[PDB]
Order: sequence, then structure tokens, then C-alpha cells
Amino acid sequence: MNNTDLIHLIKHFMHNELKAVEEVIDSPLSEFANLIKVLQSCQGKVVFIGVGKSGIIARKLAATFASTGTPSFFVHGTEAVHGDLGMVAKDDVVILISNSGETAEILATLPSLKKMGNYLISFTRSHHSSLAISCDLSVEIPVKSEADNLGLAPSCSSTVVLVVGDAVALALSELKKFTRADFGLYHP
Amino acid sequence: MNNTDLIHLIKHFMHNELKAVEEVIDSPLSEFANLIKVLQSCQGKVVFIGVGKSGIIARKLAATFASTGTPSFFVHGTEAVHGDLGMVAKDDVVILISNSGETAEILATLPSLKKMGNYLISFTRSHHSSLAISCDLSVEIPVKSEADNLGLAPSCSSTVVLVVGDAVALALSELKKFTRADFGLYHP
Amino acid sequence: MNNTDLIHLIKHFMHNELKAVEEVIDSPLSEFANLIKVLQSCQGKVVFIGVGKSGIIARKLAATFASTGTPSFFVHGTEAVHGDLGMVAKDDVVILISNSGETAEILATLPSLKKMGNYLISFTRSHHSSLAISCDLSVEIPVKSEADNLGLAPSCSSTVVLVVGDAVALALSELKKFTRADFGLYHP
Amino acid sequence: MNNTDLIHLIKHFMHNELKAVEEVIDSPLSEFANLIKVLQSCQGKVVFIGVGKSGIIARKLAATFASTGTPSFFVHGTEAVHGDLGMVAKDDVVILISNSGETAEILATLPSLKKMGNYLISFTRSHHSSLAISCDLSVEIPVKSEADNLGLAPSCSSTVVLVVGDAVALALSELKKFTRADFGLYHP
Repeated sequence: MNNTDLIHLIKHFMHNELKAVEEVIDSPLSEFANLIKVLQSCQGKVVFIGVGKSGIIARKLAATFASTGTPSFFVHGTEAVHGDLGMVAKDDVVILISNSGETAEILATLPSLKKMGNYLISFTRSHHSSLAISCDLSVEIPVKSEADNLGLAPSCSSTVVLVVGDAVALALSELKKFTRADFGLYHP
Repeated sequence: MNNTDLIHLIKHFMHNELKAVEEVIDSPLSEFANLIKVLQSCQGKVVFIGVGKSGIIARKLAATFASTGTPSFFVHGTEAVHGDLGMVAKDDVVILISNSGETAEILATLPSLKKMGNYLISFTRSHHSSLAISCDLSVEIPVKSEADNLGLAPSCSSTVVLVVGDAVALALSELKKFTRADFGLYHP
Repeated sequence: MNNTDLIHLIKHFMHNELKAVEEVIDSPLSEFANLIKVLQSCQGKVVFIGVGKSGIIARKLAATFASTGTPSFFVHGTEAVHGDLGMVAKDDVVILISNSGETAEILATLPSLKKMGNYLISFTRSHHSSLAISCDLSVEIPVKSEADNLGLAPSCSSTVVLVVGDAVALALSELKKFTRADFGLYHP
Repeated sequence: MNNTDLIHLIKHFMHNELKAVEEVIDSPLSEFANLIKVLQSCQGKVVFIGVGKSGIIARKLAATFASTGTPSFFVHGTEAVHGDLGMVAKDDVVILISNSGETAEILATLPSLKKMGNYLISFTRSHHSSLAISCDLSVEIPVKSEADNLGLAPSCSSTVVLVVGDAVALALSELKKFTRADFGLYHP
């Protein structure tokens, strides 16, 4: 493939990700106002749980939340059922990330988290998913297709969740009057 | 803040990220053809090195490369200088991610990596940065501003690097004729 | 080297680690009673901070604490100064692990943690170290030599810290009357 | 509990870990000579796979191997079946760590790894375990009991695996004539 065609191939995949993000910005985002309220009410930490590519995005979001004034950390969904559920305490709010909302590792956390009683938020592509139905607050972040020809590799979905989560973090930060000095305290 | 204003605030941050991605898709991406060639020539693993938010994106990109047929793994930039440079062997190609190209932890890897002799690629916002000048192939991914009012929190920059890296992965994958069956082997 | 000599070489390194652990069990452990008291008083999470090999042991200890009824999580020492200090909130107690007590990344956390006001505990080989002197409670875990001929590779030191930390976790667990049913809740 | 009794309680758990290590040093370690030979023959990377507490020890061992001259990295057992199996290439040797040798996440890697053809080594408590029987080389590291009263928390088992793995790393390092200068290259 010549250089101009290689460049056009790269831009094609980028453009597929851009379109997925546009789709979300153009949607009503009705449950987001409730999402902000629940997160503002959190007296503990916002605990993000995920596995696979969603799990790496969940790690970035926990870091971004914390660095911008919303105490947060990540628990890997497998490690959760090997003891790390002990990291979650009564005042913590839990955000579980799964694009399908069927990921077996994430569903496996739910019987314990129901017993523990924490408020559960899901980020998935469908309010009808198993995970979304089991949570207290389902946030639907629809994603039509992944960027590859067979639609198999998380690319549109992981990017959309990252953009949505970053914006939620920055809104919480602005609303709580987080300052340059507070940013400097955590990033010296 | 009422519900419609909270929603508009969230969409504002999302839109700032969208614009940064658009800026990159609209640019020439001249060095990308060379980037693809170097990565296709790799007989070892593509080793991604980063710290902070770039480092979490570098972890996602290594996973995406591997899952789509380009053997790759992540080495945290601090851990690298505590021994993990031993993970990098002669045939490995190294991609070092730093938005400023001045991150002290990333620069600290360079005297050893020069002695080790591996081909070094940087992803930074400026060909003039310290990191870009020390690498064999500098890839410039400019980012005008972060999405927050003070421009302090990686949001536009981490998202742009993610989109660019995903597209590079998917192009390498398509070019090497990676199949549904190969995807299934690594994702059973 | 023949098989019997290879086996004796492996046992030699194992034996060097065993001796370092014995040295600690034979010591007074005077400050451990105070350590238990501080950890029992924690109303938040026990936050472990480390980098390099100490950092991986710190990750294991945070998991072991949590799985046995003491809410705890790990913050990497570099990531801490890139924003993750925002994970630590007023009621959290911090354990910083550094064998020398001079590790630059760990010392770099201290000006912010002093401003944030949390009670700081160090695990180091010397009460005279920079880290130990800056903390509220210094726990000295002396280690004479690493297991390799040049004494360079953390082996005796990382193992000793692991054994000491596991025992502290299991004592807190027994003292708080942690049950089989609670273990099952976090490990379903 | 008074101070002298708290100290004796801590030393009791430490002593339980010490005894488990002694049990192993006193055993024949027959398959270790073969283990060294296979690891010396590796032309690629030694890839450690684990989850839970074994997985954190597997992360420490990969780092220790690399820092002492045996290129190695860690792949989490869950992430492996979400794509990270793509990190393992034909010349890589795989060490899978599971104390029971029945851990579901670790067994789930095996159909793909059999198709991929890599030489598989297991570290488990029993040659009869599912994992041990599926591997090319089973290394049995027996552990009678964990250190807690109910024998539930990995403590003796994770410590024994750490000591055994450190010694294997240091033996490979000595045998290949790894130097102070090479240590300094990876740890500058």
C-alpha cells in the first residue's frame, strides 16, 4: 500500500471512532443529571470495576476522577472476587463498566455487592443488559459498531466510555469548585 | 445547576475532546507511513512505555496491539529504571508516550535504551521536545488545550493518543491479514 | 553444573531468604504493638504506597489486608505525584514502603502528604532513613544483605516485608473477629 | 490484648510462613534441574500468568527475572482470555502459577495456549492438579496449610512461591554470568 493510501486507512479508523463519539454527544443523555447527583452525594470513594479493555479505561477514569477532586480508585473485576471486594466499604459508590453488560467477570461481582449494599452504577451499551438491570442506576452509552471490519476490537466503545467519563469527572470538578492549588497538591 | 444546564456542561467537555480528535484527523500525519513500516519490520514485541495518564493509555494500546495480531506489552516508565528495562530485548521496538515530551520519568529511561540499541519511537505534542529529539522516529500528535478551564487535566491529550494508537493497531492488523479465527484464539 | 549442584544452588538462595526472615522473628518488634493500634483506629482505608519490588509487595499487602477485613488499596508512588494523591482522603492512613527509606519517588510524595495531614507509617530498614524520619510511625525491618552474590536484587528484603505485612494483616483480622462468612463474601 | 501478647501473635503468623518455606528447602526439588534447563533454553521471554494473590507474586517474579538478566513479563490470567494471549509469541515459555492448580481463570487459558504450542510450566501444590497435568513441566511446591486459623488466606503459599521463584531467578542469573554492569544498565 503506498503512503497516501496508508494515511487514508489510518484516518478511516480514526473517523469511525470520531463518529461514535458524535453519536453520543447528539443523544439526550437523560440519566446524566441523576448520575452527577449520585456522585456528588458520595461520602466515600467512587470505585470503578472493569476487566479487559473497559477495565483499562476504568483505571484511567478512576485516576482522572481522583486528580480532579473526586476520591476514586480501580478494582479489577476478577481480583474483586479473589478478595478485593474487601476494598469497597459502606459509603463507597461503585461504577461497573461493561460494553455488552453481559461480561461474566463483572456479573460475578454482583451477588456480593448486593449483600454489601452499595449503590451500583453501570456504564453499558443497553439498559436491557444483565448488568444494567442489576444496578441501581443504569447509564446507557450506545455504540453501534467497533472500528475494525469485523467489529470485534474495542475501539469505538472504549473511546466513547473514556470521553463520557472524562466529561463526568470535569463536570463534578467544576461543580465542586476544584482549584489550581488543589490540582497542584495532587500533581506537585 | 438545573438538569438541562448539567447536560450542556457534560456535552461541552465531550465536545472539547471531539474537536481535538478532529484537529488530528484534519492534519497531514506525514510520519505515519514511516511509523507503519517500522512497526511491520518488528521481529520482537512493540514495548509501550509511559507514566501517569499517558501510561494508562499506553497500557490500553499495548493490549489492543496484541489482541489484533501485533505482539506488544507495557512497561511502566518508573518500573523501567527499577529493573524492568530487562524486559526489552534486541529485536523489540519501543514506543515512549509523553504529551509534553519532557516527562522526567520517561527521559530517565533514555541513557539505558541508547546503550541497549533498540529503535525508539516517541508520541509527543512536539518534534522539538527532549523525548522526540532523542528518539529514532518522532510522531507529533499536537494537542492545543486540555478540556478543563485551566487546561491542566489530561483529557484531550489522552483521548487523542488513544484514537491515534487504536487506528495504527487496526491498520497493522488489516495489513497483515489478521482473521476472525486469530481474534478468537486470543479472545476465546 | 550437574543436577545435584543446581539443586544446592537453588536451596542456597532460598536459605538466604529464610535466614533474613528468622532475623526478624528473633528481633523485639517493639513498635508493632503501636502499629496495630494505629491500624485498628483507621476509620478510612489503609493506603499502601511503593515503587519497584517494594511496590509489588505493597500491592500484595493491600490485597491481603482487604481480603481479611481491613479496607486497603495500593497507590503507586509515581502515579501518586501524577494525581493519584487525590485517592487519599482525610480518614485514610498511609503506609509507605521503601527498603532503603531513600527512594526518590517515595520521598517526592511527602510534601503533599504533610499538607494533606494523614497519619504516615513507614516500613524501611532504618529508623534513621529520610522516609522514616518524615513519618509519624517508623517501623524498622532490618535486612542485612540481599540473596545474590553482589547484594543488588531485592529478594531477602521483599520477602521479609511480605512476611511481616501478612502477619500484621492476619493479626488485625483475628483481633476484629473476621469470620469464614466474611471471607466468603469477598471471595465468592 | 497487651503488647507482649500482640507481638507473640504477629510472630506466630510469621513463624507459620517460615515453617512452610523450611518444608520446601528440606524437600528433594527433583524437577528443578529440568526447570533450569528449560528456562536457559528460552529464546524469547518467560511469560508469567496468574490471578489473585498468585498473580501479584507472578508480577514480582517476572520483574525479578528481567532485572537479573532473564527477559520476562507478566500477563494477568483474565486479561489473557480478553486478548492478551496475543502477547505470547512462538519462542516464549509460559509459567502458570496456581496454588490449587484448579483456578478457573488459569485453566481457561489452556485450550488457546495448546493451539499456540508454547512450552507450558506450572507452579502448583500438586502434580495431580488439572493445571499440572495439562502442562509440559509440572513443578510441585507443596503447602500444607495457610497461616490463618481457617487456612483461607494465601500467606504460606504466596510466600513459598515467591522464595522459590526468586531462587530460580538468581540461579539463572549466576549461571549466565550476569554482571554488576548489566544490573546497572537496567537499574540506572
